[PDB]
Amino acid sequence: INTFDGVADYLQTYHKLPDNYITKSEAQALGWVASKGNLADVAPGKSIGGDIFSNREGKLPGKSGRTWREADINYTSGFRNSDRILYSSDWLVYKTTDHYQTFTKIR
Repeated sequence: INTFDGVADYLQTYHKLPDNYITKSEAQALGWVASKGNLADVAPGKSIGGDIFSNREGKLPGKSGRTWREADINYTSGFRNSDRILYSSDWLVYKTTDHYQTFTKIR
């Protein structure tokens, strides 16, 4: 699962990212090097996902005790693209296709 809907539903049902996701340190550990656009080489079928998203600019709904996490959407190979899914500790789900410039609520 790596589509906006696919993931949004999985998160709604499972309360976690599907098996194809790994955090950046996890990828790092496997030999992922951001500069070389090699994710697909060191970890086929894997996408970067599950790291804490800051929300510095207040673009996402904030609240005490609420935390935001992100995951790469539609990634297949090469450098990372611009689609991301944003999920909260209380399960709101947002999307951006513009490298986090703007967001759209999807759940």
